[PDB]
Amino acid sequence: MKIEEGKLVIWINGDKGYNGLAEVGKKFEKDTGIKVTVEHPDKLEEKFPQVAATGDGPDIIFWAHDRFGGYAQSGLLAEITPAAAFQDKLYPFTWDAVRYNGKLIAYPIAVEALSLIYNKDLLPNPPKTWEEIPALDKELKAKGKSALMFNLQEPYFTWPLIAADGGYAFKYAAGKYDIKDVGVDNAGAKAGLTFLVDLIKNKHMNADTDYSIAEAAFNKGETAMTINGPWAWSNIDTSAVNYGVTVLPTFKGQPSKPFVGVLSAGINAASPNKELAKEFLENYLLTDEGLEAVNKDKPLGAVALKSYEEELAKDPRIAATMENAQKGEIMPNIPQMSAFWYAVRTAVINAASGRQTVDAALAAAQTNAAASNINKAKVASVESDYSSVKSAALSYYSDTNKIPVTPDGQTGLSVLETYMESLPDKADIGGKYKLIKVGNKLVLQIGTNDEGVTLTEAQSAKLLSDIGENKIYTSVTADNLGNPLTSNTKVDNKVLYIVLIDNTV
Ligand SMILES: OC[C@H]1O[C@H](O[C@H]2[C@H](O)[C@@H](O)[C@@H](O[C@H]3[C@H](O)[C@@H](O)[C@@H](O[C@H]4[C@H](O)[C@@H](O)[C@@H](O)O[C@@H]4CO)O[C@@H]3CO)O[C@@H]2CO)[C@H](O)[C@@H](O)[C@@H]1O
Repeated sequence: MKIEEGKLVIWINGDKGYNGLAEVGKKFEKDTGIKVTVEHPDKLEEKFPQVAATGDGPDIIFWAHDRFGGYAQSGLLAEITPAAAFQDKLYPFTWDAVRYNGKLIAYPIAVEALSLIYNKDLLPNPPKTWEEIPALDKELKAKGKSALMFNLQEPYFTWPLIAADGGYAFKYAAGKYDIKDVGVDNAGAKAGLTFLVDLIKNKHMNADTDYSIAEAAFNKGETAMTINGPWAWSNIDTSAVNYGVTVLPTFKGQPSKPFVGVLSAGINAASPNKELAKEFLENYLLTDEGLEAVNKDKPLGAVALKSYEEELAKDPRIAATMENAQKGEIMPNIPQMSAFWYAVRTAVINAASGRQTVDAALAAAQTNAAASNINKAKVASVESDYSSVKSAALSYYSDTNKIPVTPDGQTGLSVLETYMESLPDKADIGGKYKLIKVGNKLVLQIGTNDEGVTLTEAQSAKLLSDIGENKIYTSVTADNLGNPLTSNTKVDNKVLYIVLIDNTV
């Protein structure tokens, strides 16, 4: 005989101190008999909302606090309600990061802020300004080195520059974020992104530079500077680089403003062991010993627990972290933050690769950042249309034994006129409706080559949840369905296909 439900499963990102965390888990097991399994899946922050209640979902999820309001709004998180004496153990600033609509929705663990990390031998006096970096690169490259490499792919890393001269996410005033006032396309954001795009165009960094490339370059002494958070310090310690951690460079005289993240731990609403999860987080992790185990594996940054932060505060890398944090902004935790990040990610990549101007990239990002809720309405509409057409097609085929197809040389859904209350023309996600045969399937084509659908990451996820798998495709042959839509995929002005009838014998 054996038991089940005698284990806590924890998810935490791959760049954090998960082995240190597993040590805390071992102590918890020793006291309670409850096994603790730490995992670090890829894309855990995207995975969690689509498997939270399945039993493949974790009991505890770790991420920066910016992700948790969306989780909370979807009802995925247990409310956390620590006693007053426990709340007193942690900085009030950090509790603010995990408060959403008046309720605490996670435990705060540590304050993270990006810093400028520099090779003290190569560069004793790091630049105080972004503007002097092109020339510094020139000089260093005369010596077989580069000035600066950092992850250009994630907007977390480029945002400090974009925000420096005035860029912002959602307008904030008196405790509230205005989800229809977005600042990614103002003069400041433009100037910031233009500067980065020019750094690339003037050969001061490659547009494909990512995390592992930047890390490798700095830790092997090939570049004089990188931009990274506290988790990164471990690997540089083991390297031969003598490094400093310092203020980010200014842009147009203004400090760089990184988005400040609080590593946080949420408890799954569906967990059968919510109180044991609270015990683990409050009385095992959030102790000097618990945080030290994690911190010695990968540094946490400035921790939320006062007693242990007071020990860490003497470290100049921690003072630098707090300096950059105070010059930046705390991330909003609101549900719309995901939309913002996805929008800005695409804008920087498209601007950097020359696909769009800075203006068009940011113009589109501004719209996208503010579109999460309307995008839900657009998906709901297409689902309505699809349902109607599917029902009508099946009723038609039931009556006639014939498959309803849009005739040659025409378009639209006129063949189903008789079977529908109203004739759909174009989808709310864009694209004209058409009925086509693909092999022995009836397929609803939405859009044409020149004029297709547009879907965000979130819309595609929603579309798939509701319509199901093996229905939605981004390509067809003339005999088969091709590339299926995945919860991942972005779609940008492309044709979409949804199966209406699987088989005509
Ligand atoms: O399809 C594109 C990519 O989509 C997925 O990444 C998304 C995330 O799901 C979003 O949540 C968001 O990510 C933010 C993140 O929420 C925010 O905390 C911050 O992340 C920091 C983190 O705080 C820090 O501790 C450390 O881990 O580094 C992170 C940054 O690397 O900033 C992120 C934004 O850069 O937006 C991204 C899309 O950019 C998916 O994970 C990707 O694999 C996928 O390519």
